[PDB]
Amino acid sequence: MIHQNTIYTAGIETEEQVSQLTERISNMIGVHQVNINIIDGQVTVSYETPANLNSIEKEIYDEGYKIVF
Ligand SMILES: [Ca+2]
Repeated sequence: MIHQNTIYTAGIETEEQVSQLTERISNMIGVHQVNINIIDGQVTVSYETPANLNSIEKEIYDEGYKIVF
């Protein structure tokens, strides 16, 4: 039911970027815990339906970042 993933991003460089993406992901319905590590690009997320990995990842991409799959 609750899923946890570490998403390995690239491109996130500033505190403002981190803040914005954190808020956007966190505010998706079903997304509970979110942490973004600016040094290593790891985005850790705990989430449930209706949120899913794909929709979280889409937000990452929409903000201009990339993901290592
Ligand atoms: Ca750069």
